[PDB]
Amino acid sequence: MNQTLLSSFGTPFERVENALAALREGRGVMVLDDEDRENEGDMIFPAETMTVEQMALTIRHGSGIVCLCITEDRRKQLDLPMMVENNTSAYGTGFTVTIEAAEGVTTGVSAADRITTVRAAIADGAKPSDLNRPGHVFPLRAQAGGVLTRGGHTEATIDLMTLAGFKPAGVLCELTNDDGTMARAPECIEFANKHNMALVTIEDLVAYRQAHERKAS
Repeated sequence: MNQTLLSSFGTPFERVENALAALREGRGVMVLDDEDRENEGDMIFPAETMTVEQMALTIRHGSGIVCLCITEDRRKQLDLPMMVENNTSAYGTGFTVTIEAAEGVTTGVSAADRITTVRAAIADGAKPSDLNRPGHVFPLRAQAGGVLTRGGHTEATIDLMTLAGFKPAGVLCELTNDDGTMARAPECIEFANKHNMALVTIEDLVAYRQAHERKAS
């Protein structure tokens, strides 16, 4: 089992740098935190090449609901701000509504036919119109590199690919099954990721992102 990738070898600076490459190739990397809301996790993959490596682990004991990381410039270029201001209907959820790969993807849960078209669809370069939701892709606007001025992993989503040696565009999901299994603690995500994914945290992991971009000049 490749669970020791980021479990017994995952320190924000020592083992995440060496694991950064190991997982940089979508070899499985989850990020857990100490809060109530749960979402970002084993699916730290790139928002433009959502490989099936995670879908495989999601087809057995997971779902295909990952946090999409998008910077103020990513959505800008994808000039679409549909900020959800559902007064009362939503407690200021600020849910940066999804976007559907109009370049040849229309299923939302088709890791096979979707990761082929999505690879070329969510990753166009200019998608002000090529991304029309609902496309079960929920990108949350997160400051890039500023995840360390946050008490949340949201700003750590755009930074999740930044801290993953990846252009800030990414997916991040936890143990999401269809049986209503409230996956909690690392021991639970460890079940799904211990067999096909490495697992790590976000508190120190993000502190590592700044240590990699520090400047002595």
